[PDB]
Amino acid sequence: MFTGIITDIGKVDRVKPLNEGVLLRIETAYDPETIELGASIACSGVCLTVVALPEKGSNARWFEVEAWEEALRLTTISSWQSGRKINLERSLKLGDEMGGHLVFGHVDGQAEIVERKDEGDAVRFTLRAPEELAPFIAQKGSVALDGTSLTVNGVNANEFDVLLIRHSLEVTTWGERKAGDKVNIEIDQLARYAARL
Amino acid sequence: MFTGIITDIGKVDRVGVLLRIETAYDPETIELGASIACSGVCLTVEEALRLTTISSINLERSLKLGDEMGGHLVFGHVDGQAEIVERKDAVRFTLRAPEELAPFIAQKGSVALDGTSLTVNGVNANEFDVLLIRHSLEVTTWGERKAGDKVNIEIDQLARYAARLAQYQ
Amino acid sequence: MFTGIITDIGKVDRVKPLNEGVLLRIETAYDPETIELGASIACSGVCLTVVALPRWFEVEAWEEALRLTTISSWQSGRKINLERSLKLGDEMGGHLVFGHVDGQAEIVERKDEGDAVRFTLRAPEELAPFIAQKGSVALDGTSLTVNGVNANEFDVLLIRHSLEVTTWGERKAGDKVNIEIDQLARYAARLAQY
Repeated sequence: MFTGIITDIGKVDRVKPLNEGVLLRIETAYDPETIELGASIACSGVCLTVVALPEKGSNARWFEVEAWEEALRLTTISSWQSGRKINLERSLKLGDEMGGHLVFGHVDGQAEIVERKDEGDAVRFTLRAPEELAPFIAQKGSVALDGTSLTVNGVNANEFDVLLIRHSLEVTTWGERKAGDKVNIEIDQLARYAARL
Repeated sequence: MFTGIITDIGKVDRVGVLLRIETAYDPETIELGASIACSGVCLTVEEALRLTTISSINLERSLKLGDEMGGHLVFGHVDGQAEIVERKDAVRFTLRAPEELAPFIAQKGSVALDGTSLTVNGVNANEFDVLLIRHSLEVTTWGERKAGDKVNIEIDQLARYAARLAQYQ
Repeated sequence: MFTGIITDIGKVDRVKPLNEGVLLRIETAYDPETIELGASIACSGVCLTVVALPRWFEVEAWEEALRLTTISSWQSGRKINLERSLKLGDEMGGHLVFGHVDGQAEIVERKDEGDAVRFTLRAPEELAPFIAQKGSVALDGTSLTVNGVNANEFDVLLIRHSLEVTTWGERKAGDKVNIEIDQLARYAARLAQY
């Protein structure tokens, strides 16, 4: 699992279509020696499996992942092209600190940014959630948006707000986000227990 | 994230505002930027001083992957303060919560008071009771608590999800 | 907190009186090296704290738990449902259980129903409004779906497997079980009463 604390901003280097899937090569600051084949890396909130790493002796820093039919459909990955910057988070190991919330990287769908407002040390983003997810977005609840652990600041029907402190905008893809952008949305464990009920 | 099971009593040495806290915790097991619940307030190693008892302690380390969640899901984001009105020797404490927090307090439901995960015993409007066992009064700041004293209150996040479900429907 | 999915059938080995209060020694299939002092273990739905370890573990049931739950009747040889606390990273299923029981219900009838067994239970009147068809309830710490309600009585259907892997196989008409109302249903009723 993950926490929603982004540790790198990766860059989509290569996009190769597969039968009902895609192969992505992601440029990273992570050391590929510390990455295991088959490890899970959250790519803008999407849990994906590492399928390839640079050969022995190479100085290149990248990893390849595959995204299949369901992920291409539900998530923003269908839109990703070469040059796309994405949030990265490595999987948590037994005993690791968890600074955000419990993030599985099992994206529920997409939310749309409908407004972006500067508020001094933070930017307030207003998003539109899919109607099916809306009853499970509660004020003070933990939400993962492009893999970023955020607190729901306020709700208004299918709309909800999140506050992003300036530093978060610099160290995540949130700095690039604008009205009209789609982001991956994952509801927390508590909202899911309310959602299954 | 926390579970409300207190593992240390911290004595405040020197005192927004920066505070120094003595602990039985091994500093070698602690890193910078890390979160620790100080009487229910999640703190990083103005808004807080206003809502919390900090203006005038129980300790819990953040849950790590694999840790058992023996209490309930405590976030360490305090909602306000509750007042102890009577202490009836396990020891029963009657508290008075702010009007805004009373609908989120239910009989046999969960509450986090000074970071302690407690089961709500009885409820009468904004007044509620908690039963604090002998062991808990010694391993927490609950021993020195009496009528008039103010505690940090964190209502159950599950109650907000129940309210949102009913507000939408 | 717990999931209401029973992981072992424990056997009470020793009951030692205390002021409150009892010390229970429970035989288990759990590896005591995986248990730490102070760990919470749901014992037939009652959240109890581990006080000693060497397979068995020892818990203390205080006054309120002793008197309100079926623990007052537990003697050596008693089989109980066991469940370890949920760990951070584990999935929370459809029904979260906290192990703070509301009281006891009594099995008034047990009847075979093909590949399952239908138990009818009587609930205390204070609990009956919280019990709703299709709702989940923890009975002896086992998460079960309320199949139907009829005033202060309700039914649960237990599939053959659940009878084998929990203490439900040996339950009979007249037995008392611990009952815990669903957490979300209590918040919903508390919010509605406003």
